[PDB]
Amino acid sequence: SGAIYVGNYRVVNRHLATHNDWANLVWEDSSRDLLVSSTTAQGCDTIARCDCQTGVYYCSSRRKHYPVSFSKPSLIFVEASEYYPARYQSHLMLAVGHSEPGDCGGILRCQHGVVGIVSTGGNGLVGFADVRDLLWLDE
Ligand SMILES: COc1ccc(Cl)cc1CC(=O)N1CCC[C@H](C(N)=O)C1
Ligand SMILES: [Zn+2]
Repeated sequence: SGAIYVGNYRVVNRHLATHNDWANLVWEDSSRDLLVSSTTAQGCDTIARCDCQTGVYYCSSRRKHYPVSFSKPSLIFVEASEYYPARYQSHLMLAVGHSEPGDCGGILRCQHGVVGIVSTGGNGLVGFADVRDLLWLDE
């Protein structure tokens, strides 16, 4: 579990969304695993606008923060599950590090702010869904 709160928006994993997230829907995308909904209060998370390839992420299964090197956003094959069948997920970044299914929602950060959230993992690797291209979140 985990979400990003910026201004009047809430950013969550599409497969972990609630009934209140769908009733106050702004934008959704299956191939990215993302969902955005509206909120009454004003959030204070700073979203980064950069080309960084190193940062720090939170891992709830270990209760630790870990520094990692990661790849550029691209299409990567994701195996079948109970939420989505076998497909290619777009805007995905990979890193070497520990990960478990309950860790989806953990925030990735750099010196400029928020980069993305935990989405995929396994075999000793970890995947992050990028949010730096969505300029409408700041306006
Ligand atoms: C961080 O999640 C994991 C970590 C380790 C392992 Cl063995 C497995 C997982 C779970 C995982 O990758 N998915 C199941 C939920 C939907 C995800 C998606 N974005 O399509 C894919
Ligand atoms: Zn940066």
